[PDB]
Amino acid sequence: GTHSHGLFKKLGIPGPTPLPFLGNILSYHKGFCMFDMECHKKYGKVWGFYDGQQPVLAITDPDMIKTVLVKECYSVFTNRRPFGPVGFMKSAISIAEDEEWKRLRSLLSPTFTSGKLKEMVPIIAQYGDVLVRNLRREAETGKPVTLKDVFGAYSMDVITSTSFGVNIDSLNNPQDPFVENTKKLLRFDFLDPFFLSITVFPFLIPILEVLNICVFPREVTNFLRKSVKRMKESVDFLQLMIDSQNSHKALSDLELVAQSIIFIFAGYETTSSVLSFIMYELATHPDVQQKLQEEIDAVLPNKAPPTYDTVLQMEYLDMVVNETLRLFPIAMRLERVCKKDVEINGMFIPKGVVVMIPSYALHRDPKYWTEPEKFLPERFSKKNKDNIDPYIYTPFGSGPRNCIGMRFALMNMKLALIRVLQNFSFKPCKETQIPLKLSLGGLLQPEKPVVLKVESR
Amino acid sequence: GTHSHGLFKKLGIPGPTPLPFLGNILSYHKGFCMFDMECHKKYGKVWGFYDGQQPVLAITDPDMIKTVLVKECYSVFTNRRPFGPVGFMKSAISIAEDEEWKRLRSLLSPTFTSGKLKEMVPIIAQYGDVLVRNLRREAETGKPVTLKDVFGAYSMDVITSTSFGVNIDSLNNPQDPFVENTKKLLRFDFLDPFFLSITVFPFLIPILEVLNICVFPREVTNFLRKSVKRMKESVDFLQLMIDSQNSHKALSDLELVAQSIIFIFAGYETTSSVLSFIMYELATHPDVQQKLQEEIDAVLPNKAPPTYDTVLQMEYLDMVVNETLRLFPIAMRLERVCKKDVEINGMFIPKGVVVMIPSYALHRDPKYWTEPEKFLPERFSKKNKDNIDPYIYTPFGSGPRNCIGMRFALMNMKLALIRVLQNFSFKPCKETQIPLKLSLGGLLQPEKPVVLKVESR
Amino acid sequence: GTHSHGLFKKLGIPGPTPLPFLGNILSYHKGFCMFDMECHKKYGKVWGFYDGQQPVLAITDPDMIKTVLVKECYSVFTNRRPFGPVGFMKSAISIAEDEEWKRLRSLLSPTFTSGKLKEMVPIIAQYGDVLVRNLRREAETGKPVTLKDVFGAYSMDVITSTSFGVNIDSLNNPQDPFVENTKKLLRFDFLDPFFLSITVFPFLIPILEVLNICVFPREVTNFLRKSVKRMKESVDFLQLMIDSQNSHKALSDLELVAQSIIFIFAGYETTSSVLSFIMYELATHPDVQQKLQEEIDAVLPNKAPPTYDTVLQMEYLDMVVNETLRLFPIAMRLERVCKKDVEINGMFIPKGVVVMIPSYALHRDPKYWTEPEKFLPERFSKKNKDNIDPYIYTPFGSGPRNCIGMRFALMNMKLALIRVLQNFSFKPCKETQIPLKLSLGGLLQPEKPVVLKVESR
Amino acid sequence: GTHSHGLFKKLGIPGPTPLPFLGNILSYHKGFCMFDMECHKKYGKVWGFYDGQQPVLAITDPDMIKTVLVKECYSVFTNRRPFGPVGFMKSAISIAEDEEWKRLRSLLSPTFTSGKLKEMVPIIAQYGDVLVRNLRREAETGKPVTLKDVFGAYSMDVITSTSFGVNIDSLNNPQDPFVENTKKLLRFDFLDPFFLSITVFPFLIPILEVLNICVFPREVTNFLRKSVKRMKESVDFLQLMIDSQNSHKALSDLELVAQSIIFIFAGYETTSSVLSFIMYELATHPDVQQKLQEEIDAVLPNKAPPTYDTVLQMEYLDMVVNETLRLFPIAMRLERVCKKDVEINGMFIPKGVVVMIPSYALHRDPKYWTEPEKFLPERFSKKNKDNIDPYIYTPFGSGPRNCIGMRFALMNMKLALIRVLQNFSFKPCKETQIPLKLSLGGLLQPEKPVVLKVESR
Ligand code: HEM
Ligand code: HEM
Ligand code: HEM
Ligand code: HEM
Ligand SMILES: C/C(=C/COc1c2ccoc2cc2oc(=O)ccc12)CC[C@H](O)C(C)(C)O
Repeated sequence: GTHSHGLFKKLGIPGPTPLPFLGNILSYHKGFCMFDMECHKKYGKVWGFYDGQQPVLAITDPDMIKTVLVKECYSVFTNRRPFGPVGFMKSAISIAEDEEWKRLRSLLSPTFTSGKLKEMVPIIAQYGDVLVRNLRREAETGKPVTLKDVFGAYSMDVITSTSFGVNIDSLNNPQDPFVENTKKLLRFDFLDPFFLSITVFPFLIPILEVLNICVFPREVTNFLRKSVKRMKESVDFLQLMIDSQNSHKALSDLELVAQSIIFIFAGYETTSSVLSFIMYELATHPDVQQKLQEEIDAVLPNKAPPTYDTVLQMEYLDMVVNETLRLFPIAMRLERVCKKDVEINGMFIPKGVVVMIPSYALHRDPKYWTEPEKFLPERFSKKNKDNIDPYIYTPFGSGPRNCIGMRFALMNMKLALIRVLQNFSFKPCKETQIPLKLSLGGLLQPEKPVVLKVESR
Repeated sequence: GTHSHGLFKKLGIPGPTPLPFLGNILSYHKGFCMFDMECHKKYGKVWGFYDGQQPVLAITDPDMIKTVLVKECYSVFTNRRPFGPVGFMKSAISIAEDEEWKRLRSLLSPTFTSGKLKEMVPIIAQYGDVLVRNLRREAETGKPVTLKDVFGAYSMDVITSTSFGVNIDSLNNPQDPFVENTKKLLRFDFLDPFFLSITVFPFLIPILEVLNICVFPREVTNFLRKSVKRMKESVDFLQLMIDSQNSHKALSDLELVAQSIIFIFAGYETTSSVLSFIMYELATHPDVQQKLQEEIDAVLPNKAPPTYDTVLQMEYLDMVVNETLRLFPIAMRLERVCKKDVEINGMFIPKGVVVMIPSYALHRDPKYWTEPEKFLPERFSKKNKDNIDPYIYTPFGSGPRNCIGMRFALMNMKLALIRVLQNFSFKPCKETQIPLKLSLGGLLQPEKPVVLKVESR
Repeated sequence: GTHSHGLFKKLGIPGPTPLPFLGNILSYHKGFCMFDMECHKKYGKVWGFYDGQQPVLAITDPDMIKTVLVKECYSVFTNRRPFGPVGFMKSAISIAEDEEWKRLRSLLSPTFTSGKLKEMVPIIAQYGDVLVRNLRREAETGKPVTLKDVFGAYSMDVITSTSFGVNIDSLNNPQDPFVENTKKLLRFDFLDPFFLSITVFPFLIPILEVLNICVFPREVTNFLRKSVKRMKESVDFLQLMIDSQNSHKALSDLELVAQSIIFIFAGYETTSSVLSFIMYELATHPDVQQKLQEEIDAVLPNKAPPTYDTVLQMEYLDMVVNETLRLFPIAMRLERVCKKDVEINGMFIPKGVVVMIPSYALHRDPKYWTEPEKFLPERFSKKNKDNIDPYIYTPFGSGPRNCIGMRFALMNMKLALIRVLQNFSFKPCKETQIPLKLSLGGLLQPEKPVVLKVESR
Repeated sequence: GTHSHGLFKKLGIPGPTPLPFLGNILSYHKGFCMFDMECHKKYGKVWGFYDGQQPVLAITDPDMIKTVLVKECYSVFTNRRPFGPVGFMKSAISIAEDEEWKRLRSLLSPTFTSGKLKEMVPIIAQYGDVLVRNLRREAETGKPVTLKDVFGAYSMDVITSTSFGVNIDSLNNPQDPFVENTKKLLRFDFLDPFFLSITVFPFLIPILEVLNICVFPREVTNFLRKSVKRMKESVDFLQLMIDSQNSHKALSDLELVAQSIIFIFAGYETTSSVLSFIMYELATHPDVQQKLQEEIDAVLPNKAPPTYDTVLQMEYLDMVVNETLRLFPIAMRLERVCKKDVEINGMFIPKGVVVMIPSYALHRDPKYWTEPEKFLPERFSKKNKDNIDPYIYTPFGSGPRNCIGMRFALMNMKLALIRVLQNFSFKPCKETQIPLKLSLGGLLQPEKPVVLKVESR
């Protein structure tokens, strides 16, 4: 039961010692984030562990991180860890591999350009107003608001109308067929019962794929696949893709449905979780919240509606976002499969190892960050935005295979915050978890949901 | 690839010849019902086929059927075909085996007595009124009603309030947390992609059970399991069970949740489908519908509300129900695992064969029924209700392991029909499928749903 | 990954704490024997552990052992742990279950009677002479003999000629087709790579059975199955079985081949291993060897050939055999599946637990045996053969399902020893492992094989 | 159950229609060879079928064959069909993939050069004499010789002494530890029970690999792996490899054991089967046998021993060998996995299709061969050795990935024949199967083994 459990002692790379079959997964009982810090402390800058029989080589040196993520990306480190069972979602850009991915990353890049984004801002802006009106209704009546629902509803109101042209007040219309399905599109908990069973028996993935079982539910996907058929057959992501097949080989039909779904998956709980973390930090730091409220009113006098250009104007906002993402990189880790034998920056890495960059832990490394547990938006000021190594702070990853939706994600979250801070202020409650505790699960998210008092300005 | 594909040629039992691995499942392309008639025609009164490597021995002789279902039930033919993956639903009475089942069938029988049923009629009767008001709203406005929704909603309005004490206008409140889950509780299509893959690779069931995959969704069950915890901790099925553990070993906690779930599963789409089939036949036979409307008004003058006793009074109603069930035994087949070697009525049956009684086909046998394709409620008159062999007409099966919910099912459906016929009459539409065609799937149900015109009296 | 890992803490039974998926198997790294002593020491007289997800309840009280092995044998504890993949060897008496086993234990019992055995002694006796002549050839030339080969060859020379009528000097004819196959029939190492993988993924057994993979090699079995066809079609086990189908249902054809194979498996390495252990103890205790040589010459003056009756006459011989089996019960454990819920001697045992009696450890319990590490044949004298509890000393198990081949095994080993001690004396070598160390594997057998000097008398 | 069973109807490529799960394997009941001719007849020059869910695209045009085997070999068609479970034999040159294979094909090519072969001829020649003396012993006594044993023994006598330096008269020493193992190294019957079960459930391969089950037996490999350790640590293949790691990365240790094993596998039953087929054809064509006997005596007057150079001198010999290989290409098919999307000679081939060249059938195509059922060595005369398309006659395949052992195989077989024809003549028997019938199994080999009369000259 120990296939390749000698690999790291052989190469002389240090690490914790594995059990048979389980490898090191018993050590995930405190989450990846906590597991990654301990190993950074113990074994220094490079170590290895086993997810089952799967060797994983952690790296924390920025020259070496760059070679993985940037330089040898097309040659050696092109794909993320095999992830299954996936069905037709094998065509989604984030699961596809090698040349199929390159084709798709090309076919979809001109959809995430600044120009196309600047054209999407009016759509996104309209569900800001929906959010505020869904918030004043919460704030008028004395009652502690649970952010995850009001924000979770907002990330939906945008995902839909930006990648299908569908305009829903999902909070107020929780039953439009569309709203049920797409809310079943949550990020995957890789320490939940199933995915841990996949790591111990990845020989079961082919079995599951054959049994037509999918991690992307077999019923959600069936609804959207035809719903797009009704859309196609009659300034958003779906349209910009339909264009990119009125010309690599143009995006097929099913290939298009796959991207739209993977966009929801990659965008829904990511955005919602970060918006929450930001409001938690503004609430538990009233000075920061006021300084930002003041910067918002300056650029936008008279509760003016935010634009693409006035969003890019506001620097304290940028610093708050970026500092929140430093504390809470909701990906936790970046990973690439090493598909040859290589020697990068003087270390031999055998074929088939998963190379892993422990973001969460590097973002909270005392060796690159002073007082790294503190919400301190000033590390990202124009004065200090220079002593920050872009291969240590990677909330969206780096390289050709980084977050294709980064500018969208950051513009989306910034408009929300702008309109919400314009109108309301956020004070803690007694029930607000202080200090916040992170779920020991496989998702970077708060143990207990964030609830705060909302008052109107 | 042919383990035991010689068994039936060895014993001298005739049948169609199997492919390797698939056995005879390619022959299910016209549904079990159509497959069963052909084999009855061809090979006579006893034949054998293979579901994968699983031999199944069909029988159509009533002395022999009785031995299986009645006599040697506890000794030889106690359990239905192994059905998985099931998780904790292995404790449901209909999936449990041998002594566990006997314990449960005992612990739950005094819940389906006439006395307890007669006490449940007022509850059931109240969602009759909900049904009619949900129907007049359909009938006031000129528009063809699709029965499956108005009736499907009714079977829900009763399942809930009779096995949990929860009172929902599920049609008008399609969002009460309770209504979403319990509507995901549909009968299993055993010719759908998954269950056919189970028949070819039943060696995959243990794998699925270990991966914590369930045929009873892992999320529906999680909602109900605690929802009962809130119910327990503060004249219906749930209460009568809570009593039966204030005393075999009293029903455990989880064992109770299992029964309530299996009741929904066994009762929801069964009832809805039969109510539809009955309305289809009343609509396409206006003479029968009028004769029954007339019998209803007699017993219940002035749109009087039906009672337990006036339901049992109405004989034409009984004949319509029973004749509909003859045409549409929504189970199609009865099955028992042969758990020893035996010789019943002079035939050797080896251990491990699935013995199967082809209800649908026997109900439409020209050899026991004249003009067996015709809706003819008079075969069930007190004059002819005698020339009917109870081992040929088995819409609820026979023996210790027949439908524990039979009197409930028949009383439930009869109250619906009574109140609906009192107030409305049902005429076809142009879009009404005539003749009705049965879905070639694994469920006895109409290809196209039943839509009819509803007019008010 | 912890299905039923709470069962023993729930019932209040103590034990070591399990890892997920692995249960306690990491604790088998010192063999079952050493694992069983520690648990006897620690948790007292009853404890529980997990082979994967499989709970196993150890018991060491003789009233309770008797209920399991003797009283409730037909009712509750009929079968040994499911053992697979087995193919047609599911018909072997030792793997078959419930009524199939009862049928076979009946059909084969009159083959292991004293009368039939007494008729087999001349056959067995002839390969005594073959053994001695294969030994004098070893002893004439100065060279340390490795017992396992000379004895292993003898157990073969008897297995063949007693269950097929085939007369081979397997040592001198190591190529007769028959000799190759039947030497591939070794007892199963349940801590070897494969069987440990079965305990962690017993959901893989059905898969293996379907892939036609067998633990009883698919080629050895193919040779014997037809070799018996040539035998049948033209005073030993094969003949006595062919008779028992010239009359429960008479033994089928394949059922007969299965028993003959399972006899080889159960008899080959068992006998060889015990004969070795006995010679080791005679060699490292020269007083015992001389006292037995002297008893042999008395009963059999002049190197007389042993008979059935003079074998039963020799009591010191009996004591040496029985005391060797106390130190080395080559089964180590006895096991029965608990197939209902029960309460035996005031302990609840849930359905599906494997109940296990730790022979090796009880035989070396200081609480029933003084100086239990010492070879002391006198504990079995007619004076002390009474203070010995037959449910503590179970080298062949007890009850209806004990070793059907016991009298044969004991008569077989005794004739070997008699003829070998008549002619030779056995002195250690420098290379003789002293003290003997037991293999930490899954078989009770010496780490290093036994080599001793043989000199002629 | 029909993943990608539409691919060939979609692309417009014709073929037989598949069953679910089985694809077309029911059509293998007459062997690949017979299946391939029918499809060549029916669908013309390009067709498609399914091995399970695995699409296979047959091609029979020589420009297109060349692109697959020669041109786009490194780019598109580098590997043979995934074949498992393989364990460490994944390092054998013939199973390894992509760059690992290129490394190995380089590291091992200078071992199959003419120069190295010419140095191996004296070794090979010595077991010619062993063969003849093992043959005169057969021919002196009047008795029909079964070629497969005398020749099978010869191919062993050479495999050993050319790839390990071990000199065995395996016929006369059938027990040297070495001889038992290496005779268990037979070519794989891909229509036997197991491998057909692999084609239907290739999702079971990962399971088997994890269970440590190997198609290259787990015991044969264990013997050789250490036997080489004794060899290494103290003019043949093993030595030439030990050199090639006294310098791509030099051949590792285990990588060397793997090649030696794969050499036995690729060389043992191949050579034996072809030598038989040649003797069958010489015996059933006495004119050819005499004309070759006469050519042998010319070049080698006085039963002179054959040399490397006099072997290359004899042209009728070449024609007999080459014409036998035309009738019996013991590979039957060549295959390459299509690892991108491509268009070769104007046909689109999707990623993941197995491209297959049906050698056996092309060699017996009436469209490239007149009277293609006839043993006619003259088609290979220097006059006609030109009208023969090297992509139609491919008994060793073509391209960078053709038979690395071709010159060895052809020199080996030619020396055997030379020395055997020098001394003996071969006449049929009454028991000689005439006409020869090919086994309908998955190996190209005679149904009934070849037996002929051997007389001495
Ligand atoms: C706060 C919000 C978000 C965060 C923190 C985030 C973060 C990330 C990270 C860390 C990765 C892995 C990159 C790598 O491997 O280096 C990733 C990949 C990706 N994200 Fe985002 N993301 C967010 C929102 C979005 C949105 C709105 C989209 C909309 C299209 C999106 C689409 C994707 C895609 C398609 C990939 C995979 C791209 C590829 O594999 O080529 N994400 N994201
Ligand atoms: C028209 C409505 C229904 C029909 C036609 C129907 C029919 C059947 C049939 C044919 C069986 C198999 C019996 C056998 O194997 O002989 C069965 C079993 C069963 N039904 Fe019904 N049923 C209906 C409604 C219900 C309802 C309302 C319940 C509510 C509790 C219920 C609970 C069960 C249970 C628990 C079993 C299995 C009992 C056991 O295995 O011991 N069914 N039903
Ligand atoms: C020193 C030699 C032997 C020893 C120590 C030995 C010991 C054992 C033990 C401990 C068991 C388990 C009994 C139980 O579960 O209580 C057993 C079962 C069995 N043994 Fe022996 N045995 C020996 C030789 C033989 C021989 C020569 C045969 C020849 C037929 C044989 C045939 C069997 C069979 C068939 C069973 C299973 C019976 C059943 O399951 O009903 N054994 N043996
Ligand atoms: C009559 C005897 C033989 C015949 C007919 C034969 C035929 C073949 C064929 C058809 C192939 C597939 C080539 C392709 O895919 O194009 C092959 C591959 C191969 N053969 Fe032979 N062979 C014979 C003897 C040998 C011998 C003696 C060796 C000794 C080393 C050998 C080693 C190999 C190897 C290693 C491969 C795979 C090479 C690679 O995949 O790169 N074969 N053979
Ligand atoms: C190496 C990884 C990177 C995560 O890349 C994403 C992220 C990260 C946050 O949200 C995302 C949405 C995405 O959507 C997509 O389609 C594709 C990628 C994606 C896996 C992260 C695992 O959880 C853990 C903690 C076990 O390593």
